[PDB]
Amino acid sequence: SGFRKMAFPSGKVEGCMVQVTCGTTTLNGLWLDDVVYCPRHVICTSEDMLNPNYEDLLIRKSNHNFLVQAGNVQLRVIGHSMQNCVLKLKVDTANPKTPKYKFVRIQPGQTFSVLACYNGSPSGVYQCAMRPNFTIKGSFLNGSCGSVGFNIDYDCVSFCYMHHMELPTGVHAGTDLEGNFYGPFVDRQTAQAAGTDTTITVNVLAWLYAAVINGDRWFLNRFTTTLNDFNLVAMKYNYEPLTQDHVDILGPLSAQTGIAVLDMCASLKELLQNGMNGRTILGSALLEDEFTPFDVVRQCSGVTFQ
Amino acid sequence: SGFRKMAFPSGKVEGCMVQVTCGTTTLNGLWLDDVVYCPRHVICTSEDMLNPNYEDLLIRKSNHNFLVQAGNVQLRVIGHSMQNCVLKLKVDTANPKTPKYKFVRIQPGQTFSVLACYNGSPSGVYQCAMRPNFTIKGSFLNGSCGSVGFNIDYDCVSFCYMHHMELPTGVHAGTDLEGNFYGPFVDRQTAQAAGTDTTITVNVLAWLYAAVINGDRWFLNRFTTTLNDFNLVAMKYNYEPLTQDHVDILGPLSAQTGIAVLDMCASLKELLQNGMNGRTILGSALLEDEFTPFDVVRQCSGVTFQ
Ligand SMILES: NC(=O)c1cc(N2CC2)c([N+](=O)[O-])cc1[N+](=O)[O-]
Ligand SMILES: NC(=O)c1cc(N2CC2)c([N+](=O)[O-])cc1[N+](=O)[O-]
Ligand SMILES: [Cl-]
Ligand SMILES: [Cl-]
Repeated sequence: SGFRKMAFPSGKVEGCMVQVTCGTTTLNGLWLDDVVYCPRHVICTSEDMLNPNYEDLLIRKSNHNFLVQAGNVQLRVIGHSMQNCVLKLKVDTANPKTPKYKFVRIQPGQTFSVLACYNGSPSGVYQCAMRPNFTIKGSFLNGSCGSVGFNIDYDCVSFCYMHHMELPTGVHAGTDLEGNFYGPFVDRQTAQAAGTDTTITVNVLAWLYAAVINGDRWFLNRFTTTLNDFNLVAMKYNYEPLTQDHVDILGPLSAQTGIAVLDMCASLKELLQNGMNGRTILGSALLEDEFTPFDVVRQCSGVTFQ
Repeated sequence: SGFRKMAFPSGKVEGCMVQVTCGTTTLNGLWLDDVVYCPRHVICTSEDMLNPNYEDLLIRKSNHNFLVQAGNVQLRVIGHSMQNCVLKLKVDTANPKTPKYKFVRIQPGQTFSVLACYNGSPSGVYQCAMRPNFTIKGSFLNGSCGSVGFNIDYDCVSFCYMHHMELPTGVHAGTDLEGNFYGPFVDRQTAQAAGTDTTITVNVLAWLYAAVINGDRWFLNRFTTTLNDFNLVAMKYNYEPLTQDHVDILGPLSAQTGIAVLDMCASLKELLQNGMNGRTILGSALLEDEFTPFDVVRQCSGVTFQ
């Protein structure tokens, strides 16, 4: 049946994307009901970014300075406000395409889909994970700020990320939909460096369960281990420590495959110690950590949204 | 800015997906204007599949035997016909959500996005490539037949693939929207094995150009080569032969980076000969071949659709 990095269908989010321009800056906004959400740096000029005082810069702006365009139609802005690092622009029309939705702040290791957009227009969709150092590894060019990340359960879109910037190392940082940055990052041009990019162990294990369900079994072996023994190994390889909560989340996959979680941990431990010796797993030559256990079950069972 | 395997936004296609049931079989259909397209094996029972005579099985079916449901509403079927391996069910209502579209038969090495669906409901979206042996490497469970593959230019959706089956090795086979299978495959349970899965060289090169544009440059070197010399190497590694047409398509990337195509071919040749020695390129430990040169330019320039 196969296993691929899969994004959620994005049509429900495409219908919320709009362009926001303030003065000479144009980026993306998210229109839900009668509010348009966008990064507050829409009010900055490029030289403003080294050390912006957003509250002062915003004093010079009025509702008519924010130009919001939905596809070809212009929205009328009747109010604006700053919430942490996002601006909320109140418009006079509710978006007809607004899906059921929620805003959520995700935890590191959780995955979500990104709908990259430029000037209010979608360009593509891909899957991401909030890394342990709170950056994400995406694909964003200038003008893509304001593109969002989300997850979908049935018919409800949970928005969890809004894109704000690129670090000098090429990774990305952004905020939840309440405007709070994931991690320590700030919306200004300063020295901000990311911390260790540790591997999300529980996802690697889930992906090894997906591999076995799909026929890639060469890495299975005769050993087992314990959580404390496995974790010694994980520390050495900059892997996240595995907890009993993680073992418990892998329980459904453990049950479906008949492979105890600790036995899979023993497989992963040999893989870390000896490498893959030139072989591949689910088409990869390295250990994938951007699938959560929920993702593997979802995809191995065909869940759908409406 | 980063580079990721990215699917096209799928909302324009989500609005075309429907469920089709015939007797005891349920799968997906594609509703464009007033025709619903679906695999003809919707008329088969599981035992029919070993050696189906579709034309005979279809004699026993009338318009009212095909149940088509769009979300929660039922469509009225006023005509049905077989075209190669697809059935076309004429319905009495044009789909309101039909996007501008075209049907195209793609060539091996070209990429497209798949909107996996079950029972007429989207579950996810991912990027694929028509492999040289005409199979695709997807993620499909039972009930996913009828899910389609497509590309989008601006506002026009070009549909290029409809899913029909899984081979015993786990790869997938299907048809264009005219019902002709890609490759030698047939819609019955027989011994069908895929040929060599050769690597699409021109895409690997495009992806090396994307890597350099993104800062991964460790593989660049002091050498050059020729097309005939490079091709000796490609044959040894089961890579597609590179032609002058391929060099020409990489011309725009060659121009933007200042790296002549043959010099990149020399980099790829060392990579094939020596491996990656434990290093990665654009986050991968192997050479990616599912990005076309058009894909790299599109994504490195932020093209959008409306
Ligand atoms: N790549 C960068 O140097 C950069 C760029 C921007 N964008 C505004 C220009 C922002 N930021 O948005 O604050 C911050 C950073 N930074 O490293 O802290
Ligand atoms: N995995 C298979 O053995 C298989 C399954 C199906 N599906 C119908 C059950 C089809 N086919 O659709 O023709 C063909 C094959 N085949 O290998 O040729
Ligand atoms: Cl991917
Ligand atoms: Cl890899």
